[PDB]
Amino acid sequence: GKISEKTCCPGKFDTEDKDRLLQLRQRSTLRWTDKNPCPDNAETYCPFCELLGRRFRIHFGNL
RNA sequence: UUGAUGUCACGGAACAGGAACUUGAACAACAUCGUUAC
Repeated sequence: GKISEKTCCPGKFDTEDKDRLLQLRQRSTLRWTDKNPCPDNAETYCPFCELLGRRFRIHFGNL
């Protein structure tokens, strides 16, 4: 859990509503550095949460 | 022609059963072709 010099938070993989989300995970997410992804209204984030997306941060277009 | 905080589809052998088989001495003798004459 060390990209270049910063640590990485375990990320959040649990929403509240389930009307969207055509499918859910059944995979047993890989674990490292037991901590908490606490801040929901933050100002800085762990690089994994900058890859997740918490208008768009990183946008993937169609191929 | 997708929408985002959540995709084990490399998560799944086009697989499993059905005799190209059955019947047959490489052997042998009587003709062929039509009209002539009162």
